[PDB]
Amino acid sequence: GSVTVRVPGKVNLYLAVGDRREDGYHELTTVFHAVSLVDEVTVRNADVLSLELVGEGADQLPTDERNLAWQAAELMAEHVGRAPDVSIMIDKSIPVAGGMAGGSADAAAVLVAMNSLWELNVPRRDLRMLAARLGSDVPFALHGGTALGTGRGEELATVLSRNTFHWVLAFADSGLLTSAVYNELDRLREVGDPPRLGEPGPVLAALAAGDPDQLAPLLGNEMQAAAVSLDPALARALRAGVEAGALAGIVSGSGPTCAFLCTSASSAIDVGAQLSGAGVCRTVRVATGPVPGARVVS
Ligand SMILES: Nc1ncnc2c1ncn2[C@@H]1O[C@H](COP(=O)(O)OP(=O)(O)O)[C@@H](O)[C@H]1O
Repeated sequence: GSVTVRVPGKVNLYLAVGDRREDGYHELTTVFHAVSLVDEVTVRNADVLSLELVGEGADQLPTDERNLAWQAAELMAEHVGRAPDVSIMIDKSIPVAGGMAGGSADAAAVLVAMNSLWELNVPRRDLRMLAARLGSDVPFALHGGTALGTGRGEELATVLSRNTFHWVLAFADSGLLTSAVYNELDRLREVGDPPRLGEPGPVLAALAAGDPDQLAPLLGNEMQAAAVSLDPALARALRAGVEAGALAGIVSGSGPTCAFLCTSASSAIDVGAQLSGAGVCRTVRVATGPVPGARVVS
């Protein structure tokens, strides 16, 4: 028998980055938002641990220990004292090297799929502890929906929305090195005052009300000035999406991926068509959010 689990990629609707300290850590507060670009991960009992990926960028990815999904299987098996005697087949649609944390998504899917394949139901709290050891975006991939996160090792606070939101997401081909982005954020903070965000209250309120008009100008990312300084083309890409009809655009996380909020599914399609036509991006996709975290779909 087989289990398959669907797990979404994410965007950051809000990201505050604390001042650097030692050894060079920045505390983060973030509103993670899972969207309907998803991987499907299928796990079977097998003689030995194995991993295969298929889908658009599947060719780029390690299929051994370097793959987070491979570590997830190891950790999950070890937690219940078992050998990771499973084979894992990942059907990938979350854009690879996209900033949407697809590898973290797959890791969380493997935890859930093994839980179910082995008929164990280790408790959610144990799966979240394993997520935390795996890496900083695995917990949100298990959690999904929308959640406010407040540092690592801290829980995620669930945030419910009255309505679905409609997104156009735009991808460069090269990303940006997250270390480059932090260094430049530190620099911009030594030499000036780049955008500083208020606290996430207003963002959460707009989110709870299901109201894209209220949410749009509250979207924000303290990493965005650094990313646009390293990658001046992002600024034009952001203007272009809004010119095409989006309510707002921001860079998601460390960038360079750009998230544009639209009023509706129709409008997102129009915006996407125009941005795709304007060649400011390598790839343009539409998506909705929030969607659920890792869950069995077989
Ligand atoms: N501590 C870490 N250092 C570097 N990469 C990490 C770490 N933890 C998780 N990851 C990343 O999670 C990624 C998921 O990949 P993918 O979503 O395709 O692109 P993105 O990582 O830009 O969101 C893996 O490629 C891996 O690089």
